[PDB]
Amino acid sequence: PQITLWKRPIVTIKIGGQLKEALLDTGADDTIFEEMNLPGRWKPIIIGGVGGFIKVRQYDQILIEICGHKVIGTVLVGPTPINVIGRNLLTQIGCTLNF
Amino acid sequence: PQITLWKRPIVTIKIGGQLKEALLDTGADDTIFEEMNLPGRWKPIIIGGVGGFIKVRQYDQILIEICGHKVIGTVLVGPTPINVIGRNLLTQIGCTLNF
Ligand SMILES: CC(C)CN(C[C@@H](O)[C@H](Cc1ccccc1)NC(=O)O[C@H]1CO[C@H]2OCC[C@H]21)S(=O)(=O)c1ccc(N)cc1
Repeated sequence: PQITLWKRPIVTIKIGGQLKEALLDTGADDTIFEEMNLPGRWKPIIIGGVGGFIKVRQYDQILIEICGHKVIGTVLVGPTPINVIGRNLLTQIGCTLNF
Repeated sequence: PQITLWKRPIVTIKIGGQLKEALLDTGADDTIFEEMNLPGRWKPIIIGGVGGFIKVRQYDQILIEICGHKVIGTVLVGPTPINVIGRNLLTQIGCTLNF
C-alpha cells in the first residue's frame, strides 16, 4: 500500500498471539511496544527520545505480522506512549519514503 | 526521491537562512528543531515523546525548504536531540509511505 500522512500511519499488527496497532515510525531506529506478555528471555535496555530515556527489555527474533507482512526482528517492550514500528523492522517489509 | 530506511532518513533543509539536517519522521505529528534563534513571536508549548515531555517555543507559518521543496508550517524549537520533520510538513511535500 501507499500511505499518506494526513493521519498517523497506524497499522494493524499481530505479535505474540495478540492483536495490536502500531505507528510506522521512520524516526525510530528500533521497534518498541507498550507493556505486553511476550515469551522467553530478555535483557534490560535503556533507550532515548525527546523527553529523555526509558528502561526497556529487548527481545530478539520476534515474529511480527505487520499489516499482513511477516517479519522477525528485535522488539523492545517498555513504557512507550504508543507502539512504534522502527526502522529495524520497516526495512524488512520494503518500506520507503516517497516525495 | 524514494528513500529506503537502512539509514536514518535525514535530509538537508534550509530554515531561517540557515542550513540544517533533519529526520523525516512519520512518527512526529509536528516539526521540532534544536535550539535556533528564529525571528519573530512565539507561544510556549509542551510536547511529549519517549522519555517524557519537553518545553518548546512554537512558531507558526515558518518557511522551510526540505530537499529543495518549500513549505510553510508550524516549527517547534526546543531541547530535542535531533531535528525532526513531522507530519505537519511532510504532507505538504506529498510524502508517503510505500511497501
Ligand atoms: C513517540 C514517537 C512516536 C513520537 N516522536 C517521533 C519519533 O520518531 C522519535 C523521534 C526521535 C528521534 C531521535 C531521538 C529522539 C526522538 N523517535 C524515537 O523516539 O525513537 C526512540 C523509540 O524507538 C527508538 O528508535 C531510536 C530512538 C528510539 S517524538 O520525537 O517524541 C515527537 C512528538 C511530537 C512531535 N510534534 C514531534 C516529534
